[PDB]
Amino acid sequence: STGSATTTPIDSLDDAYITPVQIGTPAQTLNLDFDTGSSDLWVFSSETTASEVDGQTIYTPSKSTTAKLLSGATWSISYGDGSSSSGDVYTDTVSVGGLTVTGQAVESAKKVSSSFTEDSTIDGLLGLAFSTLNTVSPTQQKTFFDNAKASLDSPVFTADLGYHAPGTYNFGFIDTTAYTGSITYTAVSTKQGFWEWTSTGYAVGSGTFKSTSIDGIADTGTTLLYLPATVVSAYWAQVSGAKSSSSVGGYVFPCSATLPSFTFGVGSARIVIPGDYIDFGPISTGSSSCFGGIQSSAGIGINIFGDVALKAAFVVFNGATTPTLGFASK
Repeated sequence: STGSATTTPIDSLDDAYITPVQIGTPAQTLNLDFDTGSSDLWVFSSETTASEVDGQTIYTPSKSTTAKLLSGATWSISYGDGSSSSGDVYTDTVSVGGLTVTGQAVESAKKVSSSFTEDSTIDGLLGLAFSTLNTVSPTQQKTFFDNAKASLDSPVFTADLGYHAPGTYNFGFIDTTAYTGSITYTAVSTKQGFWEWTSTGYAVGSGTFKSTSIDGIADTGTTLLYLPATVVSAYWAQVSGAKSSSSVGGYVFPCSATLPSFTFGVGSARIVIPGDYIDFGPISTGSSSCFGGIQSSAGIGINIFGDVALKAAFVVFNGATTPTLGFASK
């Protein structure tokens, strides 16, 4: 089997991407944030504290003839941005772009933190990291990909995120029309539960490539590119007036600037992030100070190849017995 679904930016800045997902019988369609940096499929629901729902579409298990309470199971998760959610668990039929999993754990939120409430466009998350990170207790549950894998034509999914435009998540096949050149594959460590790999270096604009190992994660659920302070300083030093602002919480730059590109290495291959991808607009409405899309990972404890990086590439998440990651230009 295969599946193919379009993923759409939630706003004009590509702060996140939503993909429609069918849950239950008859189908209830929710727009979920596909997140290769976590492993829980959770939704706003009829059980979510009413004051914490503000415009989201909810899953109502009592209206699904295939929903079953997973008795005794609970879940609770906290994300790198400080947000969180928790609740109980149902199993139900879940379909993405024509690909159907029966008996998928659907984690129903009883509580969500303010940032989820305040974002009316995201109805929940669909985790695509390794199932060892799933938070369901006392019986850990499998991700949608893990459950689908054996049925797929090939044990892969691909992320093709757009810049200020829709893109595609495919399951079970590689669309050879969706990228240019060849796909370069690189080793993955699953020891922390993430799609963790090592970039071979970087360049700033038309500058020379610096060969240096940068361990990090491929994370579709993080907006920006978070790299070591040395790398980030070298980038922003090429933008007149750019500076790190403690008050704002990162590098800012004059909105009048034209930003240089940023290149990262995948083996002997190179992915180029155009400068415009690195512009996240005014820090506050009407400001002439703009927020940078490349930020320091210092004090995160891990480097994160988030959407800024991933949307410059066609990315293969290869869930074969030994997982790997593939990157192509597009």
